[PDB]
Amino acid sequence: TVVATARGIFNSNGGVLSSIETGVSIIIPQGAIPEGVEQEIYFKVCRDNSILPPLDKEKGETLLSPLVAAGPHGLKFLKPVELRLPHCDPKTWQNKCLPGDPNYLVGANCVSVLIDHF
Repeated sequence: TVVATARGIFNSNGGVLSSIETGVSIIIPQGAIPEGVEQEIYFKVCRDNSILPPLDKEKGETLLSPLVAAGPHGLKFLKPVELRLPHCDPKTWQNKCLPGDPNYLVGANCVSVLIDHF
């Protein structure tokens, strides 16, 4: 329970993989996947590590956030795909940053992480 899973195929056209049940999402910028191809991408986000529902362990699990298992371990990309996950830690904003600049913290709600090799 309390688990959010999202499985779906992508293409060079572009798309996104988001799980409202959790929040984490994955944007596929036009160019991450080759044309005339279908890249099956999925992932499961959840606060519980033991409550994780069986998806595809033997297939290959690639953890990203506190507990988020991407699709099959080993999925190259021809473009830095956008991945967003909850940080849950305000210790990456206050560090000699700009007092009048939003960049000093306007990125705590979600961690912008690019993936070019699963």
